[PDB]
Amino acid sequence: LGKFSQTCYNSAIQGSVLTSTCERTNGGYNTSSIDLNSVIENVDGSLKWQPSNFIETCRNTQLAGSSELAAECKTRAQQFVSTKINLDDHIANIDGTLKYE
Amino acid sequence: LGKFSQTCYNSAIQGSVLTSTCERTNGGYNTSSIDLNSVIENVDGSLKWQPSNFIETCRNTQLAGSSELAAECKTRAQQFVSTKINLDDHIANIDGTLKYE
Repeated sequence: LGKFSQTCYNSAIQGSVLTSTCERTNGGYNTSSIDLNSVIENVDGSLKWQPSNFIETCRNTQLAGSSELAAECKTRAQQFVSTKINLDDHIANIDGTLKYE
Repeated sequence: LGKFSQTCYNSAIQGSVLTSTCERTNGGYNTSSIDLNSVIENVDGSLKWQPSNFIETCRNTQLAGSSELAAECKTRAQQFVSTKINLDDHIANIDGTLKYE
């Protein structure tokens, strides 16, 4: 998996975003970015791999009620099942701004 | 923790982003957004809490070499330590575009 560095150049990291110019199959290049915040997590001071998002394996995300995030997500078996999570668990209103805690 | 829904309204989810209009302490409101992709992960078809990013607890992120993400991250003890992770582990160049896998 991975190995982007072998066929890209001018890579850079700003905040949580990686940007790089990479070779296309038919030749030529393309510059793109990827937000890692959603991949990499801090576990007791050490950066560890998680998934890079959940939107890559889940679809039809919706706000159910006033604080429930609902979606259809893929299982290890590659099948979609219904799931939900209460955003009130960790999303707070800090003086008018939504913040994770 | 959390409980944003109690003092906000007009909440909505689009993709991985939650947007809501929330009450400020001094009165009045503010509309803000938060990208959950970095919080919530899909574990075998079930949405689970992770952290919402790593940029909230890590600082001085830098690209070391051609594929290493380096940063100073907080431990459980609230102290900053040096850490790094090889982005080549999971970031690939798919026909010119950076993608997690």
